[PDB]
Amino acid sequence: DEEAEQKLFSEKRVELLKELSRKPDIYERLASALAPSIYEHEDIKKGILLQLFGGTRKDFSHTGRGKFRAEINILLCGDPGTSKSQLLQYVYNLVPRGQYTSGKGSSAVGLTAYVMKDPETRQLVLQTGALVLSDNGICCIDEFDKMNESTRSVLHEVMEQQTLSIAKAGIICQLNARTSVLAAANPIESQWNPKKTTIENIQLPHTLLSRFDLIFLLLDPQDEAYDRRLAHHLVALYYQLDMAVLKDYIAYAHSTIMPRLSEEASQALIEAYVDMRKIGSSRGMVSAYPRQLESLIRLAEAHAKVRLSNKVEAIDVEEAKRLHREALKQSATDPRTGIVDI
DNA sequence: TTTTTTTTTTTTTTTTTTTTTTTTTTTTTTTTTTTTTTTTTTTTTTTTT
Ligand SMILES: Nc1ncnc2c1ncn2[C@@H]1O[C@H](COP(=O)(O)OP(=O)(O)OP(=O)(O)O)[C@@H](O)[C@H]1O
Ligand SMILES: [Mg+2]
Repeated sequence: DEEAEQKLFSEKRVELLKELSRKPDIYERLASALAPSIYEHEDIKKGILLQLFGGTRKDFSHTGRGKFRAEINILLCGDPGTSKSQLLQYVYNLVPRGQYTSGKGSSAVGLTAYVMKDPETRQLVLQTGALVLSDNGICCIDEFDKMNESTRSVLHEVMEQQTLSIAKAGIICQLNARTSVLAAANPIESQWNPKKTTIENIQLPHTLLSRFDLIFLLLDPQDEAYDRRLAHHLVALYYQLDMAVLKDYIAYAHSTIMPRLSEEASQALIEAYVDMRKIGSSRGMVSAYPRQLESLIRLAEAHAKVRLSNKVEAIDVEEAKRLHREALKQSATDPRTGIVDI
């Protein structure tokens, strides 16, 4: 409601925001402004920034196609203690219209909708669940893996078609569920073991993994230098970019910027999809489907929107590719087996 | 012994019927009683030779 309000920014504010957008590293600054208390998960924070910006809403209505999902769905898969729940908590406490779900505490009808009897009118009324209450926001699903397939099938239609068709006893409709999904999950065996391939170790239905457009592998390097740096950050946390500018920057980008693909961006996307499909066709890697091309499109549009660009260019597609590869650690992945360490 | 579908099964109600309980409610005649008449049976002041 605020972002749609025409006089939300003074001219001074708009000029300051545009001056920020001209900075070479506005992307990194805005990403680093997120979850400032979390130590160097720069790629996860960039992905979450892109999720907060989101892709370009499109009207495919005259194409027979249906509704295209402009939302970015991120999955954080990693061994415990790596601060996934802290990131989900930060996004939960930062966005309007968000929901937090964890594990077995949610059901399928508790995420979609159900009938209760309003105890002020003595009338049965329909109540929405977590996935509809975040219809234009982010639903944070924690312990994604410790969550039974009954309720995780509900996510398929939400993540593909942004709608929630319910055909119950009397009530038939299509609730809107245009949510972004930020999911955090543990590997099978709750700890990444290096003897198993990525697919064997994430252990999610392979159709469901294609719905996420970033899978960040939050793996622990047995690295002593990182141990020391993280230890200093955490201990320093026991004794001692603005937000308002970030807030207004994102609001301005949502209001005014509608990135459109340029011809050379189009070509970059074609090449990127073909290459990524060659790469992911290996043994136990997360494969690429035509849905990952749209993942790239969404990420590129979001990145162009970070620049206040209004035009998607090769740099946006390049950053989409890079983010997609860094998540999943595809540089550390051989085309035969799992990964090792960075 | 990790994952997974029938099975209830306790909890929300809703229906829903059958049964017991609840809620509502002045007018109209009649009759005794008192206070009057009214015909009749006395009875108490009138007068005569
Ligand atoms: N890189 C990091 N930056 C900041 N804090 C961290 C980092 N890694 C770990 N921590 C701290 O360690 C704790 C990790 O717990 P958290 O719930 O965030 O992890 P998690 O990934 O959800 O674990 P699990 O997979 O078991 O759910 C948090 O208190 C967090 O503050
Ligand atoms: Mg957690």
